[PDB]
Amino acid sequence: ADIPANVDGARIIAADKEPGNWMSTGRTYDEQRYSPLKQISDQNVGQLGLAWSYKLDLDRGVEATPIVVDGVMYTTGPFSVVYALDARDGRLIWKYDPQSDRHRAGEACCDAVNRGVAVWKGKVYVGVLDGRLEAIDAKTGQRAWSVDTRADHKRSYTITGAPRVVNGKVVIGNGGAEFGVRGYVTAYDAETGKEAWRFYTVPGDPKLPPEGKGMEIAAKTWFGDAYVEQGGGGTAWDSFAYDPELNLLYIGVGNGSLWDPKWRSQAKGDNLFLSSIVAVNADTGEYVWHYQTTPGDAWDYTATQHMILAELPIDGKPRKVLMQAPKNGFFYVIDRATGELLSAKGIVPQSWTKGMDMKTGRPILDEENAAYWKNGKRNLVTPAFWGAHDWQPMSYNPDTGLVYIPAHIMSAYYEHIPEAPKRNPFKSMYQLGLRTGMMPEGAEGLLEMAKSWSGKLIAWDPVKQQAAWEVPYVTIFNGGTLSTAGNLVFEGSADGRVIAYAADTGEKLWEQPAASGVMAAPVTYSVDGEQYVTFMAGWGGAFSTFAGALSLRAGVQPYAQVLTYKLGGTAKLQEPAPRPDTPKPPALSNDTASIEAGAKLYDGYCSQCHGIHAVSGGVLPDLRKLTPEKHQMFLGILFGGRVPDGMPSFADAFTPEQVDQIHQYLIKRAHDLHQEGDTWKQFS
Ligand code: HEC
Ligand SMILES: O=C(O)c1cc(C(=O)O)c2c(n1)C(=O)C(=O)c1cc(C(=O)O)[nH]c1-2
Ligand SMILES: [Ca+2]
Repeated sequence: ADIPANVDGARIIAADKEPGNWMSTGRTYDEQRYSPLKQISDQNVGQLGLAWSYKLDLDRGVEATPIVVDGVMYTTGPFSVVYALDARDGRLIWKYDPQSDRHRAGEACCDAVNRGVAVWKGKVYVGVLDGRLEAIDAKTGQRAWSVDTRADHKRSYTITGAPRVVNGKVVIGNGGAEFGVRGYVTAYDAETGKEAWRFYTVPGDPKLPPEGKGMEIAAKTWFGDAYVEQGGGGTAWDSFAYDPELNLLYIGVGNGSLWDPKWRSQAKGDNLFLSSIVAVNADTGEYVWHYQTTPGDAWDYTATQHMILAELPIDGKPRKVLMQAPKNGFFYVIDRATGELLSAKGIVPQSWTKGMDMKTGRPILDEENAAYWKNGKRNLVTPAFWGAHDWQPMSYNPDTGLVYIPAHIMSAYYEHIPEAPKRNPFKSMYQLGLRTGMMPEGAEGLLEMAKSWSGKLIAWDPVKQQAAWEVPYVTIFNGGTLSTAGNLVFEGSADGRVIAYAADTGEKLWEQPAASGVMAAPVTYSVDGEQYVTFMAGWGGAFSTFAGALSLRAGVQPYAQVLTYKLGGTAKLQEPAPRPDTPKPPALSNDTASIEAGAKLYDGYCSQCHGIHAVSGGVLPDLRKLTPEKHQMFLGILFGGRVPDGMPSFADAFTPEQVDQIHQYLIKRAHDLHQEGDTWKQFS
């Protein structure tokens, strides 16, 4: 047998000769996520059945796109643990736990997720939460090399996305724009992990001369130097695409840090390359072209979203394009060689813009509704921080010419803080520089707000700039898609199931429960001529952690496991045990001032993980259902006693009295829970 995971440039480029394999996160460099396999089709997909499953170690967000090469599957679970499984029956071959430094677990904004690995010449590459990029021997399961990609240990840098390997170089970015960091993309040698090059996405100290054409161009679009301490943002924490013929690596750049443009860049400048699509030479990393989807990004509008390279008929002529549906709500068709904007259309309502100006390729700002930094109001904006589309991958099907997008219809308030926020030294707290996500505390209000949020699979036609068909979901954060030559599109839903639709009409043809929400993109491969289809299930991520209450509309519990199906499968689906009863809360406090003080601390230090207003999404602990014993050791826990479980220490940020204030607030919220509880039952 050949070396396991023996993938190289030519093998990926020639992926169609091996449709039974999935050797790059998006199967191919164009990341179309379209499988030529058709044993399973719109004619028999109804016979599909679970073949095997594997239980992952932690029940938190599962966002991994499995990689399959010659009988072996390489996937991941929470905290970047890498698994190698026999693709035929799910037998565990080896398990590599990089042991992501839990002391830095709170540096992750959106749950301890990982979107998968990459392979190359017998090695598996994984981006570890704590910021390390590591190579793993495909055969032994032992570490080959490891490098700390963090350019500054004082900044909250993390890695959640899947790396891509180009010309023997492992490409990876990082996350952290919610805490305040300067974004960048690094390329390391696949063999030694020796840094090949590094492309920063936003300028640094404006005093120093710009380094590289990219920065000479970007530096002009920023004013003042307050963004240097803030970080600037522009992290490339997710998607990447690559065109061999043009030798261009396509980088998806994220949002600005801080979010507020007035505090970040004197409310002036486009702030390149924030919320932009950037192309650079795969071998040198030098700038070639770019397209900014959201100039002066002020609403957390990243452009790290999935980019698909394809060829389409535009104006009667074949055009090699790049397609993307970033957070701002536009679907872009761009010439992947020159950066020319070929077309742009909203796939969802957008309150921030009055539409695109095709003469310049720049969107017109709707100040009255979105310029919260200039107007005086708290604007309800849509899309909001989770966009019209987030990380969940989309896919392209050449037999229909449609792009299947897991879209969102959500909104939130964006309010400007009058005084210039001052950077905080604590590394585990959001630092957005503005007020957002405000919502009712009462259950009635939350439910009402949740009804304004919804999701939907959009089968978009990039040429017509129109939706061919659409399928609605009760909430957001539904799974990524997968297209196949069998007139099928697969997708997992937030509400708990795995589905198969007819690619051309959207008719639901197959469906099974998944035991938990399915956010990861589905994958398909073959072994001994038999086609398999696998989903990575596990509710979690940013949605169900931060907006705990709203996400309850999904009615699913966390339960991370690999689920793979095949024609005839009869294996049984394992399900999570019932949620335990909630112990009764301790006596409520008469110190409202203390309660109030605690509420403000909680909002700034605990919401991203335990839920806004203490209402958890059920993935991470709900602080209103603490047992009497946990209440007894509340100080010890807050001060590091639970670090091994990802519960950061707050010993460096709070005084004991402050900890007690939060405690009193949580106990008060626990009593509110009691008053309600039925109102909560009607979320699902
Ligand atoms: C994400 C980085 C977190 C932030 C921010 C806060 N907490 Fe947390 N907390 C987190 C995890 C992953 C866990 C436990 C996971 C497991 O399975 O063990 C916890 C746990 C707690 C607990 C104990 C709950 C229980 O055992 O029932 C408490 C009391 C707690 N956390 C409090 C707390 C407070 C007050 C926070 C804001 C200052 C806070 N947490 C933030 C993850 C994260
Ligand atoms: O600003 C950043 O650096 C950054 C990083 C990440 C991450 O690494 O997961 C997310 C986001 N932003 C983000 O804006 C977002 O909506 C998001 C959702 C998720 C998820 O896993 O569901 N991650 C992230
Ligand atoms: Ca962000």
